[PDB]
Amino acid sequence: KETAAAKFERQHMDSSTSAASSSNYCNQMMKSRNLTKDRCKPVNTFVHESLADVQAVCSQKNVACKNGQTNCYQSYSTMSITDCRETGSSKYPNCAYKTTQANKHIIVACEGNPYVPVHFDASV
Ligand SMILES: Cc1cn([C@H]2C[C@H](OP(=O)([O-])OP(=O)([O-])OC[C@H]3O[C@@H](n4cnc5c(N)ncnc54)[C@H](O)[C@@H]3OP(=O)(O)O)[C@@H](COP(=O)(O)O)O2)c(=O)[nH]c1=O
Repeated sequence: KETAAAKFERQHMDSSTSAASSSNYCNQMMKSRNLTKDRCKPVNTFVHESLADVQAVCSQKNVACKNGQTNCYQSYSTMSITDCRETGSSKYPNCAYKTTQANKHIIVACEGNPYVPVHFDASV
C-alpha cells in the first residue's frame, strides 16, 4: 500500500542527486518511479533537496493552489528541481522526456496529520 505522503515521495523526491544527472535522467526516472505505466504523464517535477526541507514547506507561505483550493504552500527559498516534459514525438507506450534543470520556488499542497506534502502544484 502507499499513503498519500509516500506517493508524493515516489513521484517527486530525488534527494540522491544535487541535480539531474545525465540527459537521460528523466527517461530513466519517469520509468523507474512507475510514472509511465498507463500513459505518459505530460510533465513531472523532481526535487533535489532533503525530505525535511520539503516537508518544512507546509509551514511556509500559504498561497492559492492552481485548482482554487487553499492548502498550497510556497517555499521561501529556491530549491533545486528537474522538470521532465514530453518531447513532440513522445507517444505511449514509448514515452520520451526532455530534462530541464532549474532553481525555483516550489508550491505544494499539504494535507494530513502530520500536515505533509501530497501534491506538487507548481514552481515559480
Ligand atoms: C505543472 C506541474 C505539474 N506537475 C504534476 C503534478 C500532478 O501530479 P501529482 O501526482 O502531484 O497529482 P495528484 O492529483 O495525483 O496528487 C496526489 C494526491 O493529492 C491530492 N491533493 C490534495 N490536495 C490537493 C490540492 N490542493 N490540489 C490538487 N491535488 C490535491 C489529490 O487529490 C491526489 O489524491 P489521490 O489521487 O487520491 O492520491 C500532475 C498533474 O498536473 P496538473 O497541471 O493537473 O497539476 O503533474 C509537476 O510535477 N510539475 C509541474 O510543474
